[PDB]
Amino acid sequence: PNSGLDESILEECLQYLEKQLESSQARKAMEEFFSDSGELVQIMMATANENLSAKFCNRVLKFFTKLFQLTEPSLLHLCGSLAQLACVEPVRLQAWLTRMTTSPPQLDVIQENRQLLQLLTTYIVQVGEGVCAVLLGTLTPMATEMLANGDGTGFPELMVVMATLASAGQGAGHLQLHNAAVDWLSRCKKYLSQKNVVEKLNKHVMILECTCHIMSYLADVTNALS
Repeated sequence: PNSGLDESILEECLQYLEKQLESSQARKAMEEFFSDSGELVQIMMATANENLSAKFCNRVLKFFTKLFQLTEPSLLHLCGSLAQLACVEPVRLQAWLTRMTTSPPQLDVIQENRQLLQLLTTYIVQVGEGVCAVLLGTLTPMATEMLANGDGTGFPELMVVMATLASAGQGAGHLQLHNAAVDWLSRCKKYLSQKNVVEKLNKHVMILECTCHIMSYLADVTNALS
């Protein structure tokens, strides 16, 4: 934001480039340029800057949603171009994930951005399974840390992305994430077995809901196994 740039300028350029994505003749050269030197992952990386409002991230996520909706030869190449997400450094990916996963104190904009990110994760899952595996591995420790130290804000909506990511391919992701639940639910038990929590019942509710979600994921894995 210190480069003399107003958010409206970026909003305008994303609208223009989405509009030219709509047309076939323009999206042709769009794909040629992004396969030659461009990178759509840079636009997603730009949203990791905490100095910018959530509206820019909202527009960026809507841009991914729109291009993937238009996808469903240039579109297939664009879908395959996103496979470079694994090549990103762990720090940048972790920062980008924490930017959206963190519960805001723009709460509606944050919820819309989370829904758009879920839709984008669903659409991504020609990308391949390596990106999904890397994302699951990068998100599991963070979710565990958030459920342990924090009050579990956003945990009920966090499992939706993780289960869909584990659903990629033949289901290898459930081989790991479910194991995490094997601890996570127990941790929620450590949150609900206290006398104070029991007396209050007669963040504890959030812990119980997270435990219920983890158990539902485990049951979903078991049903597939049986």
